[PDB]
Amino acid sequence: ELPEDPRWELPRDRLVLGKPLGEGCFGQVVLAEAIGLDKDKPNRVTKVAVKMLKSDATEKDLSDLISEMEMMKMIGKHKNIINLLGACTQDGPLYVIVEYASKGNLREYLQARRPPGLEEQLSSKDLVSCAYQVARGMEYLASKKCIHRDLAARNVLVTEDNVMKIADFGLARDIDYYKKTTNGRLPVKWMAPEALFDRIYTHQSDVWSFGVLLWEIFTLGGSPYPGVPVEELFKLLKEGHRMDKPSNCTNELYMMMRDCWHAVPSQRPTFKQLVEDLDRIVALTSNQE
Ligand SMILES: CN1CCN(c2ccc3[nH]c(-c4c(N)c5c(F)cccc5[nH]c4=O)nc3c2)CC1
Repeated sequence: ELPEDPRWELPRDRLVLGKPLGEGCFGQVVLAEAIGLDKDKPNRVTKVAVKMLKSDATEKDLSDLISEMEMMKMIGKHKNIINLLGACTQDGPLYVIVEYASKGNLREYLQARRPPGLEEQLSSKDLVSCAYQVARGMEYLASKKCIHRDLAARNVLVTEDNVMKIADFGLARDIDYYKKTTNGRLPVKWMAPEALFDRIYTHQSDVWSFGVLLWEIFTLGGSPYPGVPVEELFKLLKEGHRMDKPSNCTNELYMMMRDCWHAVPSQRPTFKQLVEDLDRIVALTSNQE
């Protein structure tokens, strides 16, 4: 049984469910319509995302979704993170109501806006702006002592207004290195060597992951290290190997990626330094190409 928090509780008759946005088997996300979410108007509908459990859910799977909601309540609001909007915790299945990003993840979005081969296209100032927002989201998360542990283009969602929002920042701590994603990608490729070989996740290991994220932006949703299996990736990290400079990527932004991949975690930039640099770079980057 669950206790009511009146700050966040939404009556169940105010949530009209819809088409599913994602799956697991670890839970499921659906598209929904929340009636009068805001204090005024109680007659306006907001399109939302509803996190819920599957039929084959256990007490562990349930405590995991509670902790996530609980984490989001503590962390607070930012324009560049997926915010918490409400919850249905009484007399039925637990529904954690979060922000809905109509354009999907940042990898899918970037891939769908690639140049023709072989209706909407992003300029140089556009790509750098995506990097700025994600570093803004991550810096707030860092200010609130949150360590993402899986910062990647896949876990950055995009709104109808082209705002970048960090997602799955509140997920349960609980990893199989040989496991691949839905898109058949190995998540170990976003991991800092200290986190991968010593299990030491810090704000510095998330900075490493931001470096893999930039490479994903300026390659327009490119796959890091294609064809490279798990065991061959460890050898690449031990030799001091680094990814190649994307084409249509400045010397300044590649120097940034490489700094993010500094072998020594203490020597890497902070998100507070990355927000500042990208703030300046956007202002100097051309919107004409
Ligand atoms: C063919 N395909 C159909 C579904 N397409 C799609 C489009 C937008 C989408 N937004 C989210 C979504 C979440 N999955 C989500 C989450 F998992 C945790 C927290 C917040 C979230 N907010 C969302 O808005 N899913 C989407 C799927 C992609 C293309």
